[PDB]
Amino acid sequence: MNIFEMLRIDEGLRLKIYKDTEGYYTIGIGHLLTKSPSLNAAKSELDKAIGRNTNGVITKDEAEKLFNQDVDAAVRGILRNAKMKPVYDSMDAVRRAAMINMVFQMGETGVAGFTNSMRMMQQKRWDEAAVNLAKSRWYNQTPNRAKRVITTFRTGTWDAYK
Ligand SMILES: [Cl-]
Ligand SMILES: [Cl-]
Repeated sequence: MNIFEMLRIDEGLRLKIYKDTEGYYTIGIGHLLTKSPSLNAAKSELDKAIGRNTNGVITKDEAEKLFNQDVDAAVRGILRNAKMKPVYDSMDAVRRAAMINMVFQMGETGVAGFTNSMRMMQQKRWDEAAVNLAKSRWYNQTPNRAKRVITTFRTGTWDAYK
């Protein structure tokens, strides 16, 4: 188990434009194309990203290509953020993957609202952090996923995913 497999489980793979759980245009393995309601806008973002005239459908290799880029951008976003980096540096490999997961899904911004939990994490107060993390719209909207992530942080093992 690694970050790639873990995210591929949480997000799934779709080769045709689809609406995420917030209703946004997405494709592949969790790649958000646009928060806009326009499907054309989406198709356009799509073409821009793939580098071709897709007509809303991509191949598996293209999806994987988006996915690598996206995971990479997530880490770097972490490394770049002054409040996150130190939290992330303080943790073990598994727990880092759990933070990447959250940044992938919600963006640096989204993840930046978990200030309190993150302090707890820094101090390695696992169970408390887990409960704090659960008092969130995040958990209330995508509970099974949130749960897997949370356990992961609580436990430091890949059990929730095996
Ligand atoms: Cl892109
Ligand atoms: Cl879920």
